[PDB]
Amino acid sequence: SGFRKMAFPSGKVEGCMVQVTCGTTTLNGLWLDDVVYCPRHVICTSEDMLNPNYEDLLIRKSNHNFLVQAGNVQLRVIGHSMQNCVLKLKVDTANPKTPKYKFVRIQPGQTFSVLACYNGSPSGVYQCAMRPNFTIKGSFLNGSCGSVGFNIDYDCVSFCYMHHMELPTGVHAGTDLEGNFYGPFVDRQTAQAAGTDTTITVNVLAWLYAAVINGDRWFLNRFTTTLNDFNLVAMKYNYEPLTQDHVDILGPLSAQTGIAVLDMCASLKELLQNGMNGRTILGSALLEDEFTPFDVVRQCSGVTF
Amino acid sequence: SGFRKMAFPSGKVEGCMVQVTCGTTTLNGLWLDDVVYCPRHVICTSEDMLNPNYEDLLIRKSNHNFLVQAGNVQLRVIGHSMQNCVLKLKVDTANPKTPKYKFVRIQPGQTFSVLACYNGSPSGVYQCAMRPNFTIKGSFLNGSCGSVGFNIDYDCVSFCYMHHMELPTGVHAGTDLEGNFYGPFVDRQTAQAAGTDTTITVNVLAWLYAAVINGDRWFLNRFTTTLNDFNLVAMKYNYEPLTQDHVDILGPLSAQTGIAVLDMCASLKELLQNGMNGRTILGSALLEDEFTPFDVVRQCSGV
Ligand SMILES: O=C(c1ccccn1)c1ccc2ccccc2n1
Ligand SMILES: [Cl-]
Ligand code: NA
Ligand code: NA
Repeated sequence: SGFRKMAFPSGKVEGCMVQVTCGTTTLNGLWLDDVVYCPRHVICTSEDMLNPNYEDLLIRKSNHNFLVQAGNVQLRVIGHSMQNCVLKLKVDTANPKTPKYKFVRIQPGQTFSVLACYNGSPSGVYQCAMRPNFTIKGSFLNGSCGSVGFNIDYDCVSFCYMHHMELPTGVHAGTDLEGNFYGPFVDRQTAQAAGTDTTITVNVLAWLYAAVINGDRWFLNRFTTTLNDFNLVAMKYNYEPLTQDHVDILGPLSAQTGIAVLDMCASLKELLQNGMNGRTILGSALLEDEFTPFDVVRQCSGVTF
Repeated sequence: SGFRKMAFPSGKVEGCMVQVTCGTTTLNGLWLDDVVYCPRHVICTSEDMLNPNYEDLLIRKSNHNFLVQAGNVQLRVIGHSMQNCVLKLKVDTANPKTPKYKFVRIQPGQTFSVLACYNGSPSGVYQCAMRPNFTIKGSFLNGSCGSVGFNIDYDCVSFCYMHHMELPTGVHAGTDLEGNFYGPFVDRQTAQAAGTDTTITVNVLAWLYAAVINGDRWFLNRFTTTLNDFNLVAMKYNYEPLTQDHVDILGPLSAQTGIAVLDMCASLKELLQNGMNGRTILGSALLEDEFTPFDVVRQCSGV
């Protein structure tokens, strides 16, 4: 029993984190095969960052301007190039700890584990959802850039996130490992803001199913609803639309618990309109939306890596 | 900035997790140097659930009755002994991935990471706290016994928990790595129940300090309190007593934020009286008690 916000075991990724220094800036890099990946803004001074011309900044750099340390072992950089907002440093040694991995780009509402790193050293791991406004509600201090986000699927690590910056509201923004930002952001010191966020409806439903599996069922009711009726309510409450594919994805949990998605949607409708009335669900007084349906199945089944 | 329940990176512990089989029972072991540690109840049969005589059950076992598998490799068990409620299987290979480590017994309120494991392989990592009633609120399925809890400090893993059992309320009970249970529990299936659980007050206070550090001040007030008046009120909400040791521990965060410890105590008293009135603190609509003072300073300031 029990239900916790749970990250993937991070060992396969820890073996890949290195320290990258350029000039006065030190941040983290991801060492896979013979390439170290990191944010291209590593090459900027603070005044460069105001309006950077990255290709121009980069051509002046020599390989020896990139100091890469793996543990207390220096790595020799033998080439450098940029892909979108990610710098690729070719090194002379393949990482012997390179795991089976892919680069994947995730969709808003999907979750992943963040391995928060400083000076190349893994320091903490936690689970994040990609918000509908393409930010993540992370915990990152100065020096955390280049920390990465990932899932594990069988024995394959899927890297989906690299950390780049903090927005003025304290939420976080970055790229996939191919250097494409999640969200309408740019790697520049300039006024940027997250759009108004919304709640991940399919994830809330998944978490209600988690609650039921764990014995927490006071919110269940006799009613059901329609997708159209439910989505009208969800729109009212800044909840993402529930689509037919979401319903299909929850199918397993609907068959396992006896509560159909639209049956549970009627529970969620009533929670939105009437609140929780002093009660909690899995120890929370808020509706939790950072567990996907797969997260709930995986945790309530004990899948391993 | 930001504030999240964060776990230690699990790799140093993943490299120590093995599978231990005795008879039809399989659970997890911790392999450090040439010893595998696991719950002694791995030797129980279905007849031995209520009143096992572990000394009598163990003397009947041979080394080859213990099957220990590290990844794809079988380890040879060359000796075995019992320490309190933990079994120590000597093996013929030192684990080449053994980290710098120590065994530490923790006090209630302390936090640690759990690497939930099944069949010797890691499933996930999460953060939790030793409750005042010496249980933990874990996430554990059948087969998770022998999963461990730990902190990491620089490069050194401090093992503080190993999982033995789930109580009827769905909370979890276990031992330190010397095999001594946390709390009044025993590794028997006889009726056992945790004491009533209370909120870890010093940790709530630390978390309020974390909220101020991250820029939230809405819950502060102009009042202070004596320590005794604070405890008299807080106990009525099933909060643990706040001791002078706790006030001292909160000294650093008090200085950092400029809010005296008993001033923050008065803010907490008002929150208990008022609720949140639809607001949140660091993303929660409830007061959070599974961040220690040490945790808050680490998460907000780093090393
Ligand atoms: O919050 C932290 C944490 C991590 C694991 C378990 C509990 N808490 C944290 C945050 C930033 C850090 C930076 C450098 C070193 C350690 C750090 N730890
Ligand atoms: Cl302690
Ligand atoms: Na219903
Ligand atoms: Na293993």
